[PDB]
Amino acid sequence: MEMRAVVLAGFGGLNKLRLFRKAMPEPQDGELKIRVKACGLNFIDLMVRQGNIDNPPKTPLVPGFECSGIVEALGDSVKGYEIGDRVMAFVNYNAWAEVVCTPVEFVYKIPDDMSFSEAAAFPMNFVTAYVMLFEVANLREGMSVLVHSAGGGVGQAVAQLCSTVPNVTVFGTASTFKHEAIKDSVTHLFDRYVQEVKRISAEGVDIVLDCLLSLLKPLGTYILYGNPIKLYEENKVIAGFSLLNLLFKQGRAGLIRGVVEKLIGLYNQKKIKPVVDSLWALEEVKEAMQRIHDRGNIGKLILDVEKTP
Amino acid sequence: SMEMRAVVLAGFGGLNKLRLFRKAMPEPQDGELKIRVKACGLNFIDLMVRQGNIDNPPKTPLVPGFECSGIVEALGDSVKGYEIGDRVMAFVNYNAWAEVVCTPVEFVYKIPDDMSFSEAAAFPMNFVTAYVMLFEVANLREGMSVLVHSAGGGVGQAVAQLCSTVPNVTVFGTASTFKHEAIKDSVTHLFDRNADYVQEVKRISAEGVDIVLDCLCLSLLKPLGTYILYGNPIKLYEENKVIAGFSLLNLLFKQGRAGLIRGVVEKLIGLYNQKKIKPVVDSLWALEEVKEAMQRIHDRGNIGKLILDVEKTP
Repeated sequence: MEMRAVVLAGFGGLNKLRLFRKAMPEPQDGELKIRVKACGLNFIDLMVRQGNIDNPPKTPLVPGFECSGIVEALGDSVKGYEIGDRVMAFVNYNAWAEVVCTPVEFVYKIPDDMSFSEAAAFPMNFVTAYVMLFEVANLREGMSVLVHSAGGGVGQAVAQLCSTVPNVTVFGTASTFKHEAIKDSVTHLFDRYVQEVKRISAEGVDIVLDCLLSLLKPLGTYILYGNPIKLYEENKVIAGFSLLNLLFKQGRAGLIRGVVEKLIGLYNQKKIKPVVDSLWALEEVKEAMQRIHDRGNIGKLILDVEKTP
Repeated sequence: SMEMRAVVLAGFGGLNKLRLFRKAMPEPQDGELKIRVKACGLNFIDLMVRQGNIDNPPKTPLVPGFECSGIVEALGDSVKGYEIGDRVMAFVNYNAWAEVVCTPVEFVYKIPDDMSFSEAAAFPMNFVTAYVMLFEVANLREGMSVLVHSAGGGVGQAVAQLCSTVPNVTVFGTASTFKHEAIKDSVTHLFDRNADYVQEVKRISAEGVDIVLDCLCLSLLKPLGTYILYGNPIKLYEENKVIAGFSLLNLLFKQGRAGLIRGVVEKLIGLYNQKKIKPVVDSLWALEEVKEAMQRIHDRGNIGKLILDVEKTP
């Protein structure tokens, strides 16, 4: 009949969040219904909360884009799933709730070894990382990568994936308060460096990843994620990346599934592993967001739907 | 020995600033070799050098040209791997339009016996540009689609041939309609330059293409597509697109990537030997006829490369 959900009453600060009961959605054709066990907290959720969003959706709204759980009901015309299957999923909002309906093309079966909390930490960070390194840039042996915010979710995803390719040097920057916790992830770590990087690699780096130029080698790539004659003259590449838009506006679910299958292969070979920081109740969402604002987390924050506060 | 003949650019300006003259034969420094030139490539950049559109411009008088082929006539001190009589093609930082050229050995490549001197002078600029754009800037793979502007030009034809080495690649070309009968078999679909091909492409592929190659001489891109220009950042984020610029000469002579380029040339030569690629030569010109050849490139009248052939009588 009804479910519990986190509701953003309107745009503003933390105190616009509510926990309310609402109608359980039912799966339309080509959707399935997920009994949610965990939800990913992403930086973009803080932006949605303030209304710093392109074409902001109407409030009130249930936030969240990433979740894991158990298939509880099938929509018409769904291939490949049975109720009781364990899955992770993307969803265009509405993830922060006990039940979620989403089109099947955004749903991925998870291995038995993968817990729900890990699974809800898996898709946003690792797909973003994988797509930037191997689909936007073409990371190969011997290259070097500069990763800003090396301690963040995507930063850590990038560092693990780089280690699957031989002889890749990863340069990270981060809050100097974070260095002891993240130092073992990267080859060289800096305290927020151009000179310091140049001292190890005179020409700079092959790939720079920068979240919401002069550091690039020739043929290098700068990628921004969530003067054209200069590019010609300097032989450089600039790119932008928004996983949500790729999914929900541009129709590339099929491609992303390819990426998720490769990510799951790597996970099964024990070459990558999402790092969950802490598990938070639905009542504790304000506190979790605050912790992300205060940059106090080492790993991913995860909402545990069945946790009591 | 005696002085050699060369094309000199007297000063920047129009065609009439180009003349033939005699010059001191250069000798090879350490790590250089000396090449007896048989043919030279004409490139669009040569027209720009002629007007002084190059920031920052070299001093005049000067001998133009960046691409040549010929016979190794002498070795400089540091050099191994070559013998006199070796047939080669080579990049050279100006000074190619002369009977003799000296250039650092990292810019020289041995050519196969099957390859004529005119083909060889047609080979490096166009085919290395094509290769680097498709496989180093973009990462062309099976099933993708490419839009090539000026499909009849040297680079354009090199791009079509290289796409055909990768399975199931759909190549869209634009070109003037009088060229269409001669180049139609080199691409999958060919469109009129001055029509509105955007619609014509979209009618075959609603989403557009994976790679757009646009010369110095956006709305078309699929998600994750790459637009490359060769010789608003929140929009890129929102639309998931890639923009690149490419200048082979800068890569060679300013940025130090001779090693990489040699890798590309070795793979290009492997393809040539397997008969998968072959330079398309538009016309051969005498050294005296350089003005008329430049005019033809300006008038976009060529299909493939224009070559200055040193032993051709005017």
